[PDB]
Amino acid sequence: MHAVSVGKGSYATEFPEIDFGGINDPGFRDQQGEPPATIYRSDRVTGPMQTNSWWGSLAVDRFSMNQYPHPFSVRHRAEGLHVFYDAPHNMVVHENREAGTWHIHGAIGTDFTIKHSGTANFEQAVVDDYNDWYVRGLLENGAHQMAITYGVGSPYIFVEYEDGSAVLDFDIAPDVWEMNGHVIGFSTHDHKHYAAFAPPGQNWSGIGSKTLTNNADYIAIAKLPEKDGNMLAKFEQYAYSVVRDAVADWTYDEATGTVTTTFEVTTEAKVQGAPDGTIFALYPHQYRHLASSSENQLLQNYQYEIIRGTMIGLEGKRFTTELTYPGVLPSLPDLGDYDRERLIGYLHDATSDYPTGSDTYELGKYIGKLATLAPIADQMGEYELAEQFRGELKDILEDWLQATNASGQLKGKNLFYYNENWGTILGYHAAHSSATRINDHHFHYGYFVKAAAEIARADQEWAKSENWGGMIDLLIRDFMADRDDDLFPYLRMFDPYSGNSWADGLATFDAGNNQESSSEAMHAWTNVILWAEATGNKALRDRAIYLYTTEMSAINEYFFDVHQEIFPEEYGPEIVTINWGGKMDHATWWNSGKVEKYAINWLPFHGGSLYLGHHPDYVDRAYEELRRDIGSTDWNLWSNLVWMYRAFTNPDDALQQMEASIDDYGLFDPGNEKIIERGSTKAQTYHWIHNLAELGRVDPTVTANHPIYAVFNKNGNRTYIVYNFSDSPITVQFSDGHSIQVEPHSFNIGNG
Ligand SMILES: OC[C@H]1O[C@@H](O[C@@H]2[C@@H](O)[C@H](O[C@@H]3[C@@H](O)[C@H](O[C@@H]4[C@@H](O)[C@H](O[C@@H]5[C@@H](O)[C@H](O[C@@H]6[C@@H](O)[C@H](O[C@@H]7[C@@H](O)[C@H](O[C@@H]8[C@@H](O)[C@H](O[C@@H]9[C@@H](O)[C@H](O[C@@H]%10[C@@H](O)[C@H](O)O[C@H](CO)[C@H]%10O)O[C@H](CO)[C@H]9O)O[C@H](CO)[C@H]8O)O[C@H](CO)[C@H]7O)O[C@H](CO)[C@H]6O)O[C@H](CO)[C@H]5O)O[C@H](CO)[C@H]4O)O[C@H](CO)[C@H]3O)O[C@H](CO)[C@H]2O)[C@H](O)[C@@H](O)[C@@H]1O
Ligand SMILES: OC[C@H]1O[C@@H](O[C@@H]2[C@@H](O)[C@H](O[C@@H]3[C@@H](O)[C@@H](O)O[C@H](CO)[C@H]3O)O[C@H](CO)[C@H]2O)[C@H](O)[C@@H](O)[C@@H]1O
Ligand SMILES: OC[C@H]1O[C@@H](O[C@@H]2[C@@H](O)[C@H](O)O[C@H](CO)[C@H]2O)[C@H](O)[C@@H](O)[C@@H]1O
Repeated sequence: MHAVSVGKGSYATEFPEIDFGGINDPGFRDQQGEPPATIYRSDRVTGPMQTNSWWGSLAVDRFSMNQYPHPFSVRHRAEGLHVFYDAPHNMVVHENREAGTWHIHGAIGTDFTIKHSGTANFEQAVVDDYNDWYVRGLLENGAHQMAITYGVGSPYIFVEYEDGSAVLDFDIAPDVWEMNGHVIGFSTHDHKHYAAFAPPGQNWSGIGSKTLTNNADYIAIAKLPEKDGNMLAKFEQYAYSVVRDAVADWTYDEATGTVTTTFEVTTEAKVQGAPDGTIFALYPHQYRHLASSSENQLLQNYQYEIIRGTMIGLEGKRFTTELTYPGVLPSLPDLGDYDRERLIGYLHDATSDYPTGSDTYELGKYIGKLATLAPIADQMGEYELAEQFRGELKDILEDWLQATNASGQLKGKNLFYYNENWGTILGYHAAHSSATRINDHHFHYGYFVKAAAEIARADQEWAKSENWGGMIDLLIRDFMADRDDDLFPYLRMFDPYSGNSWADGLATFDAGNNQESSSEAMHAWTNVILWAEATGNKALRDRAIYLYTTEMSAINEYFFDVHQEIFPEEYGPEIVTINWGGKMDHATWWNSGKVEKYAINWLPFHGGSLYLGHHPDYVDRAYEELRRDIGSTDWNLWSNLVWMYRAFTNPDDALQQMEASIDDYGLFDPGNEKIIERGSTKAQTYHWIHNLAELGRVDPTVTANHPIYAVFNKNGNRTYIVYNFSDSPITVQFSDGHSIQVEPHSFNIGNG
């Protein structure tokens, strides 16, 4: 057998003979491959391999690339582990005016190297263990081993030796300003403050020289917030508690909308009586939302400066964050003051649209487009057109979700394949290194889930597990599996601690991992919420709610900097386009103009997009900066996306710009995205802007006791929107005291 049946569909278990469709282009052909054969992991790491992580380069490269376990940067090498900290003098903000790009970055330097007394010629560094956000890297050379435990949000690096002892090697002799024998407080020549800890009685030697040595088979390194002896004493308390387990456990309180996440470590004692706990370094998206019960654990003056702003210290076994899920919708309802016949015209115009490629991404954009059009067609009373759209979605999905052709043999394209080596579903044709690097599975498969959710909204039978739902559930498991999934690692895309998704499967860059389109991540989470609600899968829905809500908190900090605290004052733009572990760029992965470096973090527009309007002052600030740089409202590309975004705070302005230019060009044209972005339509644009004009501003201050809703506020007048996926009527309670009844399979208002 070369395929596994899942309901009416199947996935391939053997790499297919790819149908290249006569395309000779080497770039295209190279995309139709598999992720690396070699995984640098020990035999202690078994089953589906974790990917899309901040630490991924350890698994892919023989050693590693540069990594960002904030507050540190580290890299594995034959000689040992290089440790670095970007001080203010290491940080730069550069603009390339001609490219239209900006870059906030540090250096790839070495403050010191953690070394093993027995060898400076390790053969490889492997993943020996990992948990929700820490990794254990193992440098190996026969009997000589050095195990390094580190993580994002850990001011400790824990070092365990086999057949040797500790060495810290420096290019310029450090200033050892506190010598407690087994504990040392030290500074680099350029005044970066660190500490090293060994068991009592194991004293440091070589003070005043370039090489600090210790006979111990265990040391910890800490980054100190300050050259402060009291802080050193505090770090000493947790320096011998090596993190083994780390979990981010969450709950969703449906009644209140509260997503509660508890981050909990389990440590192993390296000396008698070492506490079960650590010192955490919290990111802004965490500490801005710290639970009251965690406040007492904060170490107030323990601050670290990093790319993502200020980290703060917190001591103990666990801490808790509290966030608010704002709801999502399957679409905007029919509440706009549009010319209905004009909208009908645009809906029929959209039948000329076609996918601009055969790969999962371009096909994804097309099916997202059709899924967006179908509820608008329904609302306008174009019921057969809506059915045509959903029929076309059915045809496409029923093709892609089957791995075998009529003869029973594997297809050459439009299929999914399970790579057993890593443990991931890959789609062919592939693009953006979705197969070769395990990239972007949330971005691509999110569109497939969108299509499935729209089908399920009208046809529950299709969506059943024994029919086509099984295969959709498989795609979702690939990118956001629960724990103990036999086929996939836990929550592939998501970093529970950094608070965001990472797009690159391999992370083999010296800036760590990256994410560009945070909105396509949010699109994926939205669609899983919708799909799971439609198919009555509460556990899956809640997981997607947790992801949507957490990612939102990271987006507002690191992509948007809504609070105006993170980006350097000298940084011109009002958005970071690509977030990396170690840097921030106003730039795109492809060659683009001015609009795209903003709008790649807005697209696509859908019923889960309302998170983009929670901060009206930000929306204004970002729009005004883009307008300033353009010099007018003559957008270089994707005009409709700018209008839709503008409509969050000024729909009159959005409407005026739309009226002037929407009809500039006629039917679908792949070569011309000046007015209409290729994943968008005139129909969507017109429907969105007019809806916003009537509804007013997004109102995030009101929650509901059901998950599929939105609240708008126009000069004090609230509009409450709920979609009911149930066969039964429901009552929804809003947090401001308002209450509504909703009929089965309908909006409460604006069904059309
Ligand atoms: O249905 C399917 C459909 O599919 C189609 O198939 C397609 C197919 O067409 C295509 O074919 C290819 C052709 O398209 C191609 O034609 C090109 C054309 O693309 C190009 O366009 C130019 C634009 O690309 C360009 O855009 C700019 C962006 O590129 C730029 O992106 C930047 C990133 O670069 C940057 O990345 C950095 C990263 O580099 C860095 O990496 C580190 C390494 O450098 C380092 O190396 C070390 C070294 O440092 C040391 O000194 O030495 C050692 C030596 O051993 C070395 O190892 O290693 C470290 C790790 O240790 C690395 O880290 O890492 C950092 C992070 O750490 C990373 O940042 O990242 C930034 C973001 O941060 C990103 O912005 O960005 C700018 C700004 O936005 C952008 O402008 O722009 C110019 C114009 O200005 C364009 O010209 O043009 C050329 C020339 O005209 C064309 O040739 O040709 C190739 C063949 O060569 C084809 O493959 O292929 C795709 C798949 O790829 C396929 O899907 C079919 O066609 C279709 O029919 C079908 O229907
Ligand atoms: O307008 C023609 C122009 O379009 C370009 O397509 C871009 C995509 O390259 C871009 O890909 C994004 C990725 O960089 C990453 O964020 O992940 C997903 C894909 O996995 C995408 O968000 O997406 C935008 C928006 O859909 C597209 O406009 C072509 O690359 C370029 O060659 C072409 O000239
Ligand atoms: O890293 C995730 C992103 O990767 C992008 O592709 C990269 C190529 O453009 C570049 O030439 O090479 C690197 C590997 O060295 C690729 O990762 C994708 O286009 C993005 O969609 C993706 O998010």
